Amino acid sequence: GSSGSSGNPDYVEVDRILEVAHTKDAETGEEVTHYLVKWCSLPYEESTWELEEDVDPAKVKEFESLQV
Repeated sequence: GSSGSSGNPDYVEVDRILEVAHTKDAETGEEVTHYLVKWCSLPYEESTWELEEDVDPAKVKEFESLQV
């Protein structure tokens, strides 16, 4: 973490989860599940997929509830 410099190092303002993708690393063989973080605050064009880790677990539950 940053010692203390004006302006946050990142915006954790997630709106919702668009879609989830399951990828498999081609180095060791570990399952890598990616979660498309939907943060309106940021421009769509900048749509990224933060690893399940970075993506809070709670938010994951909500998304699931929607899809049976």
